[PDB]
Amino acid sequence: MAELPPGRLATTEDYFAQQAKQAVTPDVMAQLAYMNYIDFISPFYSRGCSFEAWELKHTPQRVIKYSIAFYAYGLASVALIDPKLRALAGHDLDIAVSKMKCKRVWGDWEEDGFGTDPIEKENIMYKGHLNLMYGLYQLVTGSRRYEAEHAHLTRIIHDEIAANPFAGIVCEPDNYFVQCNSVAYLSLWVYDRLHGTDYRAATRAWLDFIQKDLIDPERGAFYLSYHPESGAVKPWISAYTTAWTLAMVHGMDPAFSERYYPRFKQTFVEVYDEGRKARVRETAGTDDADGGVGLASAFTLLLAREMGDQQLFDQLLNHLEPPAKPSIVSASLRYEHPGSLLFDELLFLAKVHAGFGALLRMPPP
Amino acid sequence: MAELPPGRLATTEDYFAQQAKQAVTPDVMAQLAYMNYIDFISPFYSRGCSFEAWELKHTPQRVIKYSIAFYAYGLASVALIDPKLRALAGHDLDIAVSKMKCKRVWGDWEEDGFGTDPIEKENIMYKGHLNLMYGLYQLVTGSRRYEAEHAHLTRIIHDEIAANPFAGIVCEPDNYFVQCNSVAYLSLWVYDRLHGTDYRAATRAWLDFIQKDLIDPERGAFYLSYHPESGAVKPWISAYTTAWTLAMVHGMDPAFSERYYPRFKQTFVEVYDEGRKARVRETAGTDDADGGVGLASAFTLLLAREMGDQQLFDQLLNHLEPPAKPSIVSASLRYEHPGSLLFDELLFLAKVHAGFGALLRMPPP
Repeated sequence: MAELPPGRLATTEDYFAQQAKQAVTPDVMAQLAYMNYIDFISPFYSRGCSFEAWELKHTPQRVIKYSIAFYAYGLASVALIDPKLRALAGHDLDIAVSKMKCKRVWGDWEEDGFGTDPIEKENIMYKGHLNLMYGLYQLVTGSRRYEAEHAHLTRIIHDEIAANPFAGIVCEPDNYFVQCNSVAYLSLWVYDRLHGTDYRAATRAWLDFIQKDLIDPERGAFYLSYHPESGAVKPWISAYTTAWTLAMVHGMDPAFSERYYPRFKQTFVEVYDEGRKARVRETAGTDDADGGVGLASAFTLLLAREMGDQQLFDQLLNHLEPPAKPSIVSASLRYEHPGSLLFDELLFLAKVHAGFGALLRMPPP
Repeated sequence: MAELPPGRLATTEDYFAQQAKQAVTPDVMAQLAYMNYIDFISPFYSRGCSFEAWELKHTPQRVIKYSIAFYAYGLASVALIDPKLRALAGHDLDIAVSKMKCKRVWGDWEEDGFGTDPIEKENIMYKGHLNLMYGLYQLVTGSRRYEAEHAHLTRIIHDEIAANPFAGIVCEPDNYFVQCNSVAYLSLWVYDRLHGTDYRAATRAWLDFIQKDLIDPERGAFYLSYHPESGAVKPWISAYTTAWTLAMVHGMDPAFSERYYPRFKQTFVEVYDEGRKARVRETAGTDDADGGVGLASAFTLLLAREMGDQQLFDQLLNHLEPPAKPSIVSASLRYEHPGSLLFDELLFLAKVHAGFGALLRMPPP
């Protein structure tokens, strides 16, 4: 828990103790400096539709929305950890929401031929994250700056769920992903917390729906996707899909995730290096770790954090961080060899994450 | 009350008894036929951005928004009068909202140089009517088709009121009109009825405000406009401004309108033709009726209806209707000599109007 493992910046015990100490660790602070410090090129420099930070990291366009959202989710926990950083966190979330609305972020929807308006129908990965971000911004800050937009988007989501014959909303037309839906549903919980409404009531029918052909309940794993026109499910189970989904669902129905979590571990998690490390296979019938989009281990790090699983957290971060060669130069964090897309975002988020339930319960400013 | 006056289609008693009888008068039915009957050219033929009906009547572009809105207000009362026409009224209100959103309607905002977006700030005449319409549509139908938009617009209005140093919102930049505000405030009352919220709380400060430099208490009349940047109030009192404002306010604070109504009548209303007729002077210091925009008598007809003043309603309609030479041809109403802009719209509305308070209390479908 408390010896510093090789190549690590801080102990697992230290990450887990941040909220009790009311202080982020020095490496988290260095990450926040990376996020905020340098003129023009830091990701949270300004509200403008500029993306230099992402150009410098070679972020693919389609990934930008995810990078901003994951930063935002980590920032909401920063606000909870240290009151003296709450205003900074709020500021950064204001930027995140601003940037999220820039066409460089959502414009794939139009370029791919699916519509000129990214909100009106479908496209739940985008608009689900946006809706969750509106809510987290407001929980952190108390500001109604985006409330009119939040009330609108929450209602578009609710209406589209009510109009669909399946529980939830697609991304591209005819592509249903459980992980993208999980973010949309959690957004309804956040709106409800802020407004006293009951949009979250739709969650029960959703949790029932995803436990049919979308899940292998013995392995504790979701299938890749569902396709409402045919009723097909793509017949491979996905670790990153599962880890993300269980993490968010644990803030809505903790028992659901508690049920599947040990099975999920047995299905996908490989402990290695004499128990010191772990890495995650993306699908069944392979020994290879981190196949597919390459995010199984990083999303499992987030899940371990959400579930309070310090041992697995430690093992995963020992696999992920040391080979990426962190350094802190002028009190700012950089990685020489990030091992995946969304690397600094997901390691940030996992180091700070207070639990989705705790974010829902965030006290007022 | 019950003898039919020369040139009239129905008695004042008949208009006032429609709700008790659960039936519109035959001439009101004929007006609804003008509104709905003929392919392509009737105003309520379809939801499209087509405006042939208004082209045929030579409606000026700037007036379209008012024509649609006044139709909508009348349709809400039709819904209340006759349950068997409630679905038709709901249908027409759906069309009215759809048309109201067409750039032909709101595009003067952009052409005049004020902005490309007619909702985001200012422009309360447009967006106040739109918001009231969204609410009336939902009271009539129970449909949430526009709720996401209604939730957004209501919050833009509320936010703009909170941010302003005067109570309310401008139309064009630096032009404040009490009548346009009255519609926006009533829209909040309707949103509250539907949602259980308290946006209407802002109404008290507004009623306090307008009873300062904007009202002449000796005459029970509002001044034409207020101009926040200079603090100027245009120094002429306006009958049509007053009549419209007192009518809408009577649904929010009936005592306020009751306080001013006898003064307003003494200031502007000329009874003539041995007590049979009445006509309304637009401003002080003149004997001429219906100067300015030419709508004093027609908005006073609405006010008389709202206040339950059968005698004045009868007098005004005796002045307005007979010279316009109504006829009903193939069960549809037409006027050979409409005496003003918005003529059929306002005579429709006054004939059916059940009271703004009664509309707020409309029972569910």
